[PDB]
Amino acid sequence: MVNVAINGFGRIGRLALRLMINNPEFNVVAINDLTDAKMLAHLFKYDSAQGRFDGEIEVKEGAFVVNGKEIKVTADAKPENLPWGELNVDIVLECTGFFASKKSASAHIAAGAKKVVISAPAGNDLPTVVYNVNHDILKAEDTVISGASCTTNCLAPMAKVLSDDFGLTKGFMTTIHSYTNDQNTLDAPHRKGDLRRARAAAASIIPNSTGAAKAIGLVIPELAGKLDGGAQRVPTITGSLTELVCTLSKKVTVDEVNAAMKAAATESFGYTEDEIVSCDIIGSSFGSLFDGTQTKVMEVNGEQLVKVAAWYDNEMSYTNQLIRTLGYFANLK
Ligand SMILES: [Mg+2]
Repeated sequence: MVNVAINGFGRIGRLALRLMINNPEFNVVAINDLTDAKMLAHLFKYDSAQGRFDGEIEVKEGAFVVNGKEIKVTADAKPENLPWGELNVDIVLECTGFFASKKSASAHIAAGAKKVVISAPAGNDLPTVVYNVNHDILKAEDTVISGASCTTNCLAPMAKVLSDDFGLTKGFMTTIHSYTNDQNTLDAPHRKGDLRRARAAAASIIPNSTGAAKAIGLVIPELAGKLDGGAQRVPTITGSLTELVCTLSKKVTVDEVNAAMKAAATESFGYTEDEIVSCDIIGSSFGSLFDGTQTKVMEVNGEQLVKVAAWYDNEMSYTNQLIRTLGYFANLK
């Protein structure tokens, strides 16, 4: 049984607890967050995207009792002051967004935790892992790692098939992506100066920069620098689609591409030919759901261009991948 601490009870941290709370292989011992515990428990109980929490949560002084399990609730802004050694913390899920580097997140290790998984891209000086693409790179001596990004966890298994089976040479991604909380509700100044995230999120198609395709080489080294792309933020609350237009080293047909994806299906990478829409991915356990109905291959004067697409719940899909990686990493001996 792995002793887990959650730093940051935002959308990822709350869904992480939903996924772990009834899993006897995990012992969530602590949640650290600066927000009032009553507000946090209310946000855990009721969720506009994922629905109501199936069980029970009680608020105590300095703790929650969730489905009969007591979890300490702390509110310390500095990780090195957190009681991880005293709680025998095996691994921290770092979800605040404020420690997205190996150096900054290593403060959890100073506090007594043995390992850390950062729920975000966190640089290139640490292992960056998409479960069931490259978690075999992890070593027992590793300390702080990155679980990559939500979009990377959708893109990577599908790009890995295109690279392995067909020798992908280059490609552009478009993620048609649910809006996020760093977009404004109504038009207003934006904290980071982004003129597009300043706009009313639910009113428009809103272009936004991405990093997942450009950073793919940390997960799939043979694709380093071979992908680029961007996002279009649209008025859905969660649920997203990653499209990829690419060139390959081999000529292919639509059904050959789809067969290769289905052959690579795992608990992390699903395959469907159902004509689903984005709400149908909400709550999915897959990190990525390949949609064979969206595959296209075109050919002009003997050269092909290929288009493919996979669904992901940018919330729950990514968190499922984080928990797979967290469990695997903590049990590596
Ligand atoms: Mg979050």
